[PDB]
Amino acid sequence: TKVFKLSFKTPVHFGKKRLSDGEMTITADTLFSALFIETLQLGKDTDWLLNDLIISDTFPYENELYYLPKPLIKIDSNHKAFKKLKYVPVHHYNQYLNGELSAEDATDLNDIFNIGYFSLQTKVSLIAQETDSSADSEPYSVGTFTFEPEAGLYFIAKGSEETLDHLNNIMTALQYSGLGGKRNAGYGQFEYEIINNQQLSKLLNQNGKHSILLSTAMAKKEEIESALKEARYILTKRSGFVQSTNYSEMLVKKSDFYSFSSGSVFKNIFNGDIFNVGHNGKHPVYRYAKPLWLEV
RNA sequence: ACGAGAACACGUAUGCCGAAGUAUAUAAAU
Repeated sequence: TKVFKLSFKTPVHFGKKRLSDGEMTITADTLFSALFIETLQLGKDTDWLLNDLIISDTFPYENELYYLPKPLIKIDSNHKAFKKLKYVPVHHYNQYLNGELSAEDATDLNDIFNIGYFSLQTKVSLIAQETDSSADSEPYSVGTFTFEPEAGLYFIAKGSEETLDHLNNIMTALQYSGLGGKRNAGYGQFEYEIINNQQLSKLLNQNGKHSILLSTAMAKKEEIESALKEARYILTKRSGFVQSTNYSEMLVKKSDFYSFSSGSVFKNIFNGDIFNVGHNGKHPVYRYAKPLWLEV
C-alpha cells in the first residue's frame, strides 16, 4: 500500500467535456484505463492487474503539502467559505472533521491553494483545403494546466506485494508515454517518486464509524439498497470514447455512466466493481469503480 | 479499454519617401 507522486515538467490537458476545457485532477477511471492500456501495450497478463488492484483518485500536491478532497459531512455552524473550498491539507484534516477548522482558517488555507494555473493554447490546422486550394485555416483551442515546479499529482494504491511490483513496472513504462488529453501533442509526460508520508500513512490507518470514499465507485446491483442507507453523496456523469476497438471512432463511445463523487460519506461500506460499458465492440471496455476508504 | 483520436497561429507583405556639413569672415599688423 504505497503511494505514488507525479511530476510533469510539461503542462498536461485533462478535460471534462470539450478539448478547450481544462482540469487539475483526474479520477480513478482515467488512471485505471491508462494503466490497463499500457499493460496491453506491454502485453502482459491483465487478470492479475484486473481484479486485485485498488487505486484512489488523483490528488494535487504542493512543495511539501499533501491534500485530500473535501468530505461532504453535515457541519452545523457561515456556509459561504466552506462552499468555495475543495481540498484540505493533512495537517488539519481530522481537525476539520472535528470542527476545529475556523472560517478564517479556511480563508488562510484557500489562500495557500496556489498549486498551478490554467491556460488556453490556440492551435491552427492546415491539413484542410487551405493548403490544397482556396479555403481557410481551422483554428481551435485547448486548455492546459501548468503545475508549479514542486507541484503535481499523486494516488493511493493498495494490493498484494506482487500486485505492487507489477504496478511499479507498468508505472515506469508509462512514465514516458502521456496522460490527460493530447498526449501526443506535447503534453503530459512525467517522472514519479514513491514517498511514504508517515502522517498520511496514519491517516489511511485509522478506524471509525464513517468512511470517506476516495475513488470513483458505484456498488453492484445487489448492494445498492443496503449501501444507500445513510449517505451524503454526489453523482458524476462519466462519458468518453475508446481507442482501437471498432472501425469508426466517432461511432465508438462508452455509454454515459454514473458513479459517486470523491467526497461522499457512507455508513455501510460496499465493495465496488469494474463495470463493462461495452456494446458493439470487438473487445470489452473497462471502466473502474472500486473504493479505497479512509476510515474516519 | 485515458471527454479520446487526427490538426505547422499558418499564407501576403520591410523601414521606406524628400532632404547640400551649410551661411560670411585678409595668414595679419616692423
